[PDB]
Amino acid sequence: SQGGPQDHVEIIPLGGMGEIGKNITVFRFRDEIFVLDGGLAFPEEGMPGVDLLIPRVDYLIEHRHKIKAWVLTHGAEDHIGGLPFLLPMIFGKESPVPIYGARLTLGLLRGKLEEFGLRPGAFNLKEISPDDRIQVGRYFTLDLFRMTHSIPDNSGVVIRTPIGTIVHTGDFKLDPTPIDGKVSHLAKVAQAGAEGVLLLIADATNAERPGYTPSEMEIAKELDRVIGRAPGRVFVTTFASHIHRIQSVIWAAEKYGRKVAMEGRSMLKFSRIALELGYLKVKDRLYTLEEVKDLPDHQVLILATGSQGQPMSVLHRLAFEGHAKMAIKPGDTVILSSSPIPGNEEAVNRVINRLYALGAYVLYPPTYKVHASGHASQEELKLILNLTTPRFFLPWHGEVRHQMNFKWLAESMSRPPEKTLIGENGAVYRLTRETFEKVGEVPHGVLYVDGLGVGDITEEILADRRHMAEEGLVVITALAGEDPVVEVVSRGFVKAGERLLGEVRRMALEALKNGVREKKPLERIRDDIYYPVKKFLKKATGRDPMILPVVIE
Amino acid sequence: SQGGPQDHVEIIPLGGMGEIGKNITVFRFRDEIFVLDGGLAFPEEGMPGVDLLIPRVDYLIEHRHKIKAWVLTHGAEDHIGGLPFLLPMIFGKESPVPIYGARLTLGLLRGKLEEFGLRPGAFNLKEISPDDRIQVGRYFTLDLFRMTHSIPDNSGVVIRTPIGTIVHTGDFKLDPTPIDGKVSHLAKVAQAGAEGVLLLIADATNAERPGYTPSEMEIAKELDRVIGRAPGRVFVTTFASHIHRIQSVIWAAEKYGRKVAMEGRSMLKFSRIALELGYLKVKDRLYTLEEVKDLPDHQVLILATGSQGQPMSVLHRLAFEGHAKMAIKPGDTVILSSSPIPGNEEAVNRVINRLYALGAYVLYPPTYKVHASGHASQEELKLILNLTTPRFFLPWHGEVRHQMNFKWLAESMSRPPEKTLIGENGAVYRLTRETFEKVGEVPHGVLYVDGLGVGDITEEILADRRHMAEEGLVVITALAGEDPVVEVVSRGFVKAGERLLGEVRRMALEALKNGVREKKPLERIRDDIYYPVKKFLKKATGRDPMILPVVIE
RNA sequence: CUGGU
RNA sequence: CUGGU
Ligand SMILES: [Zn+2]
Ligand SMILES: [Zn+2]
Repeated sequence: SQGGPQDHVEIIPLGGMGEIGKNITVFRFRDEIFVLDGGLAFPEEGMPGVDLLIPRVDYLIEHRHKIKAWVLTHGAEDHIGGLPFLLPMIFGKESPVPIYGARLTLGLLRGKLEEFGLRPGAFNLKEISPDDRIQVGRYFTLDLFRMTHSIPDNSGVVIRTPIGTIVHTGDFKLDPTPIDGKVSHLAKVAQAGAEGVLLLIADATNAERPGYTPSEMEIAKELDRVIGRAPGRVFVTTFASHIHRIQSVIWAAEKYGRKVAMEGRSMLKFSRIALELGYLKVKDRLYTLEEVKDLPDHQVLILATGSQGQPMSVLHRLAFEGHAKMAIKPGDTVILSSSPIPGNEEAVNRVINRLYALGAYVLYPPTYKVHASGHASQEELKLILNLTTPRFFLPWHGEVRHQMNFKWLAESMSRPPEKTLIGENGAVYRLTRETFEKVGEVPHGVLYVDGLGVGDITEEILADRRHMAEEGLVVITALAGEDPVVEVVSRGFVKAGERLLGEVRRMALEALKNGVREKKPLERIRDDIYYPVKKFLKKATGRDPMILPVVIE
Repeated sequence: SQGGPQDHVEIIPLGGMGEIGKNITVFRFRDEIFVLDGGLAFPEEGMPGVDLLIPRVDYLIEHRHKIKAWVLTHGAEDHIGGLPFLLPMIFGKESPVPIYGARLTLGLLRGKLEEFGLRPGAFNLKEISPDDRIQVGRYFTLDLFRMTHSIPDNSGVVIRTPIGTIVHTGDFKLDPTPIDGKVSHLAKVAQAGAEGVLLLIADATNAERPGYTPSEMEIAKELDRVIGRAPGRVFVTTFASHIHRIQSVIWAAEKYGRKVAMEGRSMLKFSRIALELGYLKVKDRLYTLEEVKDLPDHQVLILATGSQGQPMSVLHRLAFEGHAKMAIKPGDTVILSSSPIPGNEEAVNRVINRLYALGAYVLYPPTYKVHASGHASQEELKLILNLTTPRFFLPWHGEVRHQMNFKWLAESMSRPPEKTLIGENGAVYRLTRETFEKVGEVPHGVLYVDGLGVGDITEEILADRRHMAEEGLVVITALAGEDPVVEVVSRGFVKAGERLLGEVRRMALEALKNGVREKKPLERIRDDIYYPVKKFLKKATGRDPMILPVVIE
């Protein structure tokens, strides 16, 4: 370690900037690298078929030997979910590199790795306290600090480098009454700010939300209020990783003499591990859907998936498609212990409307305080800003709107930062004792994943999938022979253009006759058919349908 | 007119039930019919290409001679927009049937009819007061009453029939301080309730919202607050039909010495008519975008479209695509004087993020009280329920969720209705002095409209457009000749299935060879190729792509 | 409770 | 801040 003008820390976010999911940040000093989380993202913007989204680790594959350790802040999908895809890409089916995480974080990763044909023993999973102090290589001293969020065992991290202090808040809220009674530890954060914070990296999710984010204890009381009032069966949907919320529901069920049943693999995965490691206390046991069937209504509570109106989720199956023993009977109580994520609003709305139609009482925010964001609002963020007083600021875990507002929030403070930068995935930020700026970019992006594997859906597949939905398809079949025949057919094409299909046959027949006379190859006849039919349809319908000219000898 | 068991009123909603748009209700007694509004609906659920949605008037086409009059409550698109398509379908390019509406309502319809190749003189447009009393045939006495909403000249209607009173609230809110100072007239409503209300049909939009909906005067003050604070140019987007909101913006511009410019044809249409009929007061004049260009920033205010993040709107062009003289310059103020409609949330979010990135200050609710719903909340609805005390209730202008809540709201009242029914488009409700029930259904649905005309996009076009986006396309070309050749190509198909394309060629070649040997017609060879390739791909990829087997001799 | 280079 | 008959 040393200092001066040549010494600097390089921060490279490969995901989680200008967005909410697939968090992965790269920290570099000299010839050493440390990675902060290996996240996953979810779709629904205009992407069909795609199940998951994983960041492009091209920088990590290239520098695979400089990686000294992988540090994980929490066990939620947008922080660990990407790893059983990123790990074999960077190291292969085994690695001695240390993977640091808390009991629940590594407990969840063990299950994730094991289900993908891997062995947890093949990778170096090193358990640490959420408040642990760890050394990474020769240049990084990582001081982890407990922070209240949606999942237990969630941490922030004070990154001590040879040029200055970097405070990373992680995903947080300043919940005074958490469900497990394990409060946010601000000592290290307050000690770091007193030493002096060179750079603060903070959760920007709710930088536009005024006030304070409600406690999980407040939500637990309102869930106990609504469950106790319910007449028959109770159906509760939440995000799968929300162990604390799952606890609040079980507490209520147990308080009213109800037996908890679980449906939906995502939520069954998180709970199995959580219960095993003492993160979920259940006075009785989690019953099967088969066992609960015979029980009377007022003694039944089913915890399930589908809080975002997902097509194959349990709540969707209950509303639309159908389920084995789970049918929405008139009089049922359905609590959506979540909020619609921007883009999944209509999917939640459709399911809610379908549920209501079946005789069920559908409970949800803002009408009933059944959900709180796991992220800090303005008052909690201002507290952190004042506790740290950083020289430089880098808002994270939010979109451009959320980042700009945290920038303004930091500028309205007594001692604002010297400069604030809006973080982008793939950017390379150079950090010295007195400077903080973008210096370049590294290969970045996303990889589309489905049940058939990683990269089974590409950018092209999706790009032309848009073309087909937006404008339609025109398939022209041309026979490059002695007797030429052109047959043109369509699917999802406007009736105005459908009327013009007869002219398309004649349009291509002309181009086919010229292709044979000149004895042009089939690859040149295609382009003699494509382009004129493209300009004809745009000038007659305004549309740009996907024109597929098939040329056979 | 008469009474007893055989006398009854038939209510047939052709649109506006179980939804928010395309309002059209049919009222029948004996051999006479009266229509309440001729609405239009907007898409964005999973419908590409589609511009507008118009109800299926198959009942009105069949009974075109029983129609005594067409009554219009307001000039908003979801109440009048459908008419320059429904009118030629029911009557033809001319009709002597009376079309009743207020000055603004008919003023807007005149413009709408005229732009579609019609003449306003060809139809019988009869101007009435928003508080007028009108006779329709021999059985209907229609008592219109002014109600505060988003557009001026908006009415409710007390429908007096030979069997009882039907109170229709229309689209409303109980705004104490409207922008034009033309308050809601509750006298007729209170008089009807004292006589006794047989059926109430009421606006259910905000039946889940507690309290009272804020006044347009409250929004005007907050818009004046934000415009006065703005440093440079001001960009304001609202819904086009919101004349009162457009007035509140002009008032603020004029208060700070700014000149108003207008871009976006939808908003240019409503304002031209409104200004002409004295519904919009502008101290100076609405300037062109060309004239305002040279003016300094703090003296520029541009009123535009794109409050729902619409692809070809002015605000979208400013953010994404591009505009002639309108570029988002860093320092600009952008006020989204609206709310995201469920389903258009991500479109608004994308535009907001794109705007922020360009250096603009983006203002919107809930952070700034720049928008109020034009619909009554719980307190206003309870007031109406108590003012009317109906024997029977029919919630309207809302989805199943909104309808169920109004049903509960009406059941928590001191004197609840005898029965409440959840209104569905195409249903036929029989109403007698002591009964109210569903008796049958009539041909109903929607028609997809675009710039190329009505029905240019069908249900099939959209249905197979989904197939193409969801799973992809497999085009198999088979040559039913002496020398058979099978060429299989794909677009938007999964790489797992793309790998299996070679086997598809062999799969169809087998079926082609059997088709020739048996001398089967080309229409039977297609099905010999289609079905086996369909079952093969589902058992190897799980996907159901659109298989297009093209057979040529 | 929506648009139309 | 999301799923997996
Ligand atoms: Zn997170
Ligand atoms: Zn309306």
